[PDB]
Amino acid sequence: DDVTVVYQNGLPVISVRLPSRRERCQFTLKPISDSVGVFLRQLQEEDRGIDRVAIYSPDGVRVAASTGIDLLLLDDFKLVINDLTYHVRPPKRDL
Repeated sequence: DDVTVVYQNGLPVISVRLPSRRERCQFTLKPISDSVGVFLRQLQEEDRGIDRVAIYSPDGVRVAASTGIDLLLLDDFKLVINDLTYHVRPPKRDL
C-alpha cells in the first residue's frame, strides 16, 4: 500500500515513495492530455537514481506509453520502480 491514488479537484493524485529519499512525492496528472510516458518520464525526473521504470497490467503485459492515463485508471495495475514490483488499485471513475 506504498503508492496512493486519491482524487483532488477531479484529477488523480499518485503519491509514491522515491528510491533516493523516502519522502512521499505526489504526482498530479491529467486523464485527457497526460499519458503513461508523461507519468513515468516525470518520475524519472524526480529521482536521478531511477534506472528502469515500467508499468504492467494485471496479466503481466507491459502497458504502452502513448496509452492515455485515463485508460490506465479504469482497472488495477502494477507500477515498477527498480526491483520494486508495485501493485496499485485506483478508485472508480466513469469516462
